[PDB]
Amino acid sequence: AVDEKLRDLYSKSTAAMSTYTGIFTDQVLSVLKGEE
Repeated sequence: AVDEKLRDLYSKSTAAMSTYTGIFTDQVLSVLKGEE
């Protein structure tokens, strides 16, 4: 088992959580019921 540290930088945000892969949240995700 090699999980001591293995760099924490690459292991903390790149996970792609909070649906934050590129940059789309709120607003862009709330305009479908504006007239459709």
